[PDB]
Amino acid sequence: QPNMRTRVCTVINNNIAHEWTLARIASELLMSPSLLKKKLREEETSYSQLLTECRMQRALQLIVIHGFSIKRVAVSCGYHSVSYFIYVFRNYYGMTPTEYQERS
Repeated sequence: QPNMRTRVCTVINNNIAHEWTLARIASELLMSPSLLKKKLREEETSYSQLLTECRMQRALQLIVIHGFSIKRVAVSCGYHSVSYFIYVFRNYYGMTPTEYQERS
């Protein structure tokens, strides 16, 4: 009995870089987009929040590998824009990907 946010994170983590939208996650779950939006909202989240969170979680795993540039990490997490990826990582972790890469 996994709740709805868990099932969505499971879909997303199967292919993190994928262009996930509400409809595409919903089709995987055999649900209407409207129902999926509804169930996620009852748990105070959206597909896009869950997407981001999944992507930040994956970013931690890749940033530590030798010579994987910040640029490479972003692309592997599905970001087309390194500035934007940096912005969302800094919001999520309190520091830039570069800072994080230098502590580890």
